[PDB]
Amino acid sequence: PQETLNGGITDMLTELANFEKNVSQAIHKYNAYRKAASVIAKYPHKIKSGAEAKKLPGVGTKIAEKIDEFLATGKLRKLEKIRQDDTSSSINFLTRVSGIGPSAARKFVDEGIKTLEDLRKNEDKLNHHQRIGLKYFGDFEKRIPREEMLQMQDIVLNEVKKVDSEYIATVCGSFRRGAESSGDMDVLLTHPSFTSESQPKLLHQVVEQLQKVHFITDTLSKGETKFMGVCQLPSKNDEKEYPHRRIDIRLIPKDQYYCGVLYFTGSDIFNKNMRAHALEKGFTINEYTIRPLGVTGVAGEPLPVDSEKDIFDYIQWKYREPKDRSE
DNA sequence: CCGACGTCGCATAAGC
DNA sequence: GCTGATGCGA
DNA sequence: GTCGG
Ligand code: NA
Ligand code: NA
Repeated sequence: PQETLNGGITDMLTELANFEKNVSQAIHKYNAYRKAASVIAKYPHKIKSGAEAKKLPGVGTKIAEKIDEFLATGKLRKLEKIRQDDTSSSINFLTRVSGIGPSAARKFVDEGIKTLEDLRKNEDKLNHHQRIGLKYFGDFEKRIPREEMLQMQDIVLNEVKKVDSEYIATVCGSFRRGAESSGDMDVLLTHPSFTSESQPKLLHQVVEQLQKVHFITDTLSKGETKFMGVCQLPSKNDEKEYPHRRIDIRLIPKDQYYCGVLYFTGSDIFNKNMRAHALEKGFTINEYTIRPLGVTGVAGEPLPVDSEKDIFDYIQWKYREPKDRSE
């Protein structure tokens, strides 16, 4: 399917989704509209009516109604109205700043703070995260070409090995599935000395080395197991600077690493199907472990996992490359 | 009819 | 001061 | 908002 097939409907639903999350603060309506937009974006026909669309799982009576009015008039009275509402459109916009959620955006607009300009004049009202999000507003909304991701991966793997050659690092997400672009970099980290039944400095030393070679530029959050921050590729001589990128790094126990790598490689539709096929076979898979059920649903101890393939073996599936993990 | 809708690490607030 | 709740992102 | 027990 292509854009001009049902793009008007999906953009409409996505827009409605954002106002639910950011303004009405109804996260489940937000996910409902998104789910509806997703199943429509994949539907290989130009939708003629709300009734036709209601067949798809995720599209109910109200969205069917809203599709009918769009097809007949080319717009939605409610969407048009909230679009021009100065208060609501500002709350919705401010949430595009990383660190500014629905609650913060509401507070800012409550006291006349509506724009990036307003945010820039009111730095003392921003926490550390929001300042970084403000500083890199444009960059954070840019996607990352795979070639740059490869160059980013090169640096991460190199410095990680340089700190301790026994570290194991894996860049997951859509990148590992071979996507041509990425929204951010998701790095999963482990070490043989770190298990579940067992230094608290393993993550810090890696972050430290990446900051020191000036790859990591900023820190959003950082604990003993999870790092969230900003990075940037070195500028190729005289040429234009690279955009600042979002990078996450997590330290996972060795015995939970490949369950983690599997989960955060995705896709989410693939994960869903996989942990659906697994209950069938008497196993429960989460992001950490795989456990056996249990003649009455009582989960047993986590099974030993030493690779992604090990998980597939447990539930009698053949190993499927990250490339072929869209569903 | 009515509850589910993912879950959790980290920063920060909020109350004690 | 310490702790649980909340906000946020993923 | 949608699904389903
Ligand atoms: Na439906
Ligand atoms: Na935000």
